Amino acid sequence: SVQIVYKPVDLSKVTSKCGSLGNIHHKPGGGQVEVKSEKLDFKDRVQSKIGSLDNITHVPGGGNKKIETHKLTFR
Amino acid sequence: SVQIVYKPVDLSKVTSKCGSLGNIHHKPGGGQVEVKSEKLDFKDRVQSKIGSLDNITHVPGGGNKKIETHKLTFR
Amino acid sequence: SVQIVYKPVDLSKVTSKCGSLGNIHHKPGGGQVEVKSEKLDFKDRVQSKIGSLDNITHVPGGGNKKIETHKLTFR
Amino acid sequence: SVQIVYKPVDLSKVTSKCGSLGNIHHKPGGGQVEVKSEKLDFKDRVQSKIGSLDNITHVPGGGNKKIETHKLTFR
Amino acid sequence: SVQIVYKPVDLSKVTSKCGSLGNIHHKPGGGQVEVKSEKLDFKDRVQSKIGSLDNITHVPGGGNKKIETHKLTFR
Repeated sequence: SVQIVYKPVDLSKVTSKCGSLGNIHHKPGGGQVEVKSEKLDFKDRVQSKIGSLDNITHVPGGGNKKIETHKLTFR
Repeated sequence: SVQIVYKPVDLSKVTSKCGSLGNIHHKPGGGQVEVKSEKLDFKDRVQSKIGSLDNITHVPGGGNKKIETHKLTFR
Repeated sequence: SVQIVYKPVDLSKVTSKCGSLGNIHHKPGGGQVEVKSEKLDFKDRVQSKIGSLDNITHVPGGGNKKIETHKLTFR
Repeated sequence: SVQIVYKPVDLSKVTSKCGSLGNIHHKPGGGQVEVKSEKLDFKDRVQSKIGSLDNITHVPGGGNKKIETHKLTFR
Repeated sequence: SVQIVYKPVDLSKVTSKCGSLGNIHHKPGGGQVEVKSEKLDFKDRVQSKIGSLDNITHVPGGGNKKIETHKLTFR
C-alpha cells in the first residue's frame, strides 16, 4: 500500500508600512532629437523609433508579491 | 508499505517599515541627439532607436517578495 | 516498510526599518550625442540604439526577499 | 532756495526655484501626559495648558520676502 | 541755495535654487511627562505649561529676504 499525506501549513505575512510616498519626477527626453537622412537604401524590413517611447513611472504603495507553488506527482 | 507525511509548517514574516519615501528625480536624455546619415546601404533587417526609450522609475512602498516552492514526487 | 516524515518548521523574519528614504537624483545622458555617418555598407542585420535608453531608478521602501524551496523525491 | 530730487530706482529680484518640496512629518506630543494634583491653594490668577498646543507646520513653496522703506523728512 | 539729488540705483538679486527639499522629521515630546503635586500654596499669579507646546517645523522652498531702508532728512 501507498499513503501520501500532503499537509503544508502556511501562516505567512508579506507586509509593508510607508508613512509617505511622493514627489517623484520622471522627465525623459528633455532635449532635442535631430535625425537627418540622405540617400539610404533598405532591401529588407526597417523598424524605427524616434523620440520618447516606452517610458514608465511605476509607483505602487504596496508593491508586495508572494508566489507559492505546490506540486504532487504520483507514478 | 510506503508512508509519506509532508507537513512543512511556515510562520514567516517579510516586513518593511519606511517613515518617508520621496524626492526621487529621474531625468534621462537631458541633452542633444544629432544623427546625420548620407549614402548608407542595408541589405538585411534594420532596427533603430533614437532618443529616450525604455526608461523606468519604479518606486514601491513595500517592494517585498516571498517565493516558496513545494514539490513531492513519487515513483 | 518505508516511513518518511517531512516536518520542516519555519519561524523566520526578514525585516527592515528605515526612518527616511529620499533625495535620489538619477540624471543619465546629460551631454551631447553627435553621430555622423557617410558611405556605410551593411550586408546583414543591424541593431542601433542612440541616446538615453533602459535607464532605471528602482527605490523600494522594503526591497526584501525570501526564497524557500522544498523538494522530496521518492524512487 | 531748496531743491530735493528723490529718485531711487529699483530693479531687484528675490527669487527661488525648488524642484520638489515634501515628505515633512511633524509629530509633537507623541507620549503620555499624566498630571496629578492634591491640596493646592491659589490666591491669584491661574493659567494652565496641558497637552499639545500651538504647534506649527509652516511649509511655503516660496516663503520669500522683501521689505522696503522710503522716508523723506523736510523741516 | 541747496540742491540734493538722491538717485540710488539697485540691480540686485537674492536667488536660490534647490533640486530637492524633503524627508524632514520633527518629533518633539516623544516620551512621558509625569507631574505630581501635593500641598502647594500660591499667593500670586501662576502660569503653567505641560506637554508639547510651541513646536515649529518651518520648511520654505525659498526663504530668502531683502530688507532695504532709504532715509533722507533735511533740517
